[PDB]
Amino acid sequence: APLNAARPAEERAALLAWVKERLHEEYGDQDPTPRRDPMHELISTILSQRTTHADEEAAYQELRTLGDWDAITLAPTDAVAHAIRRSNLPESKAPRIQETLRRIKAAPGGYDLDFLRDLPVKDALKWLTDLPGVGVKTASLVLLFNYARPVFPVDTHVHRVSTRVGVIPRMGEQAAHRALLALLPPDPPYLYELHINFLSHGRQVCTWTRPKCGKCILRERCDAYALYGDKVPSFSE
Ligand code: SF4
Ligand SMILES: [Mg+2]
Ligand SMILES: [Mg+2]
Repeated sequence: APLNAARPAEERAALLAWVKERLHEEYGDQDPTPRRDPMHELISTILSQRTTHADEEAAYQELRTLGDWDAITLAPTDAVAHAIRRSNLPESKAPRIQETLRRIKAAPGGYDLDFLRDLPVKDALKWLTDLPGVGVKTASLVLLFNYARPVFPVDTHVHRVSTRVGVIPRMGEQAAHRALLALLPPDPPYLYELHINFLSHGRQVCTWTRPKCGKCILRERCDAYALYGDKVPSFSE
């Protein structure tokens, strides 16, 4: 009996579409994501590096008390750093934010990313990942959620469930963005449902430590259960 992770890409894509159908029945069109507007999502991410959810939201809203975006680009970095002080090491985050805002204003349009809509996917991605503090996961999130482009953001929840099941072998999170997208159709609503359903399943069942495999709708095709049964270890390295 071969593990899922060693199976051909075509077999692993059939597996992932089965996974998506099962998660759709457990969770439907349920959405545990922030669903923010583009500028909010981008800046939030920068503030949300080595930082809890409650502290990032607090850091974002106090940031926005400095003024609108144009005011934050011009506010002295001392003021920006003190406002976001409840996030991860505000000294480093404050310049990345200012520079990101600066580079967005210079783009065609106001503090808005209307051009990412009708741009080649690879090019839209590369433009966001060139912004300081923005990685492929945040760029994929903004492109999928706000502009309905066919990209698939892979957060820790998505990465953990998909790896444990064996839809992909173990690899870095950035490499997993290309690997899973390669198994998926260019169908933005499909990708967004798949994403939010992974978040629900990772938060509720396939948890970082002690997953609840006995309540898991995927257990019968899960590599991790096949290997460890009731003793699936914490998602490591
Ligand atoms: S069987 Fe366990 S490890 Fe596998 S997907 Fe379900 S909860 Fe995660
Ligand atoms: Mg602009
Ligand atoms: Mg970057």
